[PDB]
Amino acid sequence: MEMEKEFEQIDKSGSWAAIYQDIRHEASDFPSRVAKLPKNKNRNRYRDVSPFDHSRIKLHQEDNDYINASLIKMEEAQRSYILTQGPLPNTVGHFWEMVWEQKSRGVVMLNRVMEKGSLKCAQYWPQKEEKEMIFEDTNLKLTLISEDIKSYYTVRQLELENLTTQETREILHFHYTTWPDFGVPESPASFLNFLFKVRESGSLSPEHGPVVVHCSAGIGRSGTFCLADTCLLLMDKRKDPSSVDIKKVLLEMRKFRMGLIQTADQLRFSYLAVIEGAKFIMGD
Ligand SMILES: c1csc(-c2ncc[nH]2)c1
Repeated sequence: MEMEKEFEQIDKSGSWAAIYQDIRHEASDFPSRVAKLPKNKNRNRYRDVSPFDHSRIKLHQEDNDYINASLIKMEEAQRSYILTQGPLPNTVGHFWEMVWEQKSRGVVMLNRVMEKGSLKCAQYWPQKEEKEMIFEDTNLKLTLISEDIKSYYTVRQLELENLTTQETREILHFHYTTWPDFGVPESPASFLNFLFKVRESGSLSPEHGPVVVHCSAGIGRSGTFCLADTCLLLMDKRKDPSSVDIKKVLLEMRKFRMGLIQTADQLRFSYLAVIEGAKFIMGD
């Protein structure tokens, strides 16, 4: 079925939970043996969220190459994404090592450091220009260059230096600051505006490594971001845009990381975002 009328048909029939459970039942199951080794227990935030072995990102290190991060490679859309958990106190150096080694331009952060009165990820970037961060375990230096605070999101320019080689690179940090502590946003308009700002920066383009996107676990909000981006790109590429099937795209993405889209409310929000976004693209 088309999307917008399938949407109304699920609303009127109140069957979002059943649609979402079908997706959960059909989703791929692949091994995640490296994630479960005892030496990696303090590298995982949640015991039930792990990268599959076949798609995990490997650190270029001979001691321990593990990070909780996955490469989502979308063949028809010609887009790739790295989805990862919010960094832990003992993985901030690994996080920036990955950014460096994978040649990423942008980092997309969809959570606040504290939500619901608990810490959801480490403070992994510097908050003042004159107070830079040094990660001694991976030999990197990170400096805040500029910060632009808007009503729904903040953009930061960061400099990452590999202290071994003295090479430097500019990284863009796109921080969506207004996702509510409970539920999903009432309108997708600010989330779509944010997605378009990431696109306009070059951070999603083929001349760079894959964008790094995270929330707390790296499957829920993060899944919503890449699902909406990929669906909109396919609708631009194909002769028949109504042939884009959001459930099939989601199942394709779940071949690369488990658990993408965590609730039926997040599924409904993803439909809403793609529907509204397809009108603004045109050509409107
Ligand atoms: C959650 C999982 S591991 C962890 C941690 N590591 C160090 C401090 N807190 C928090």
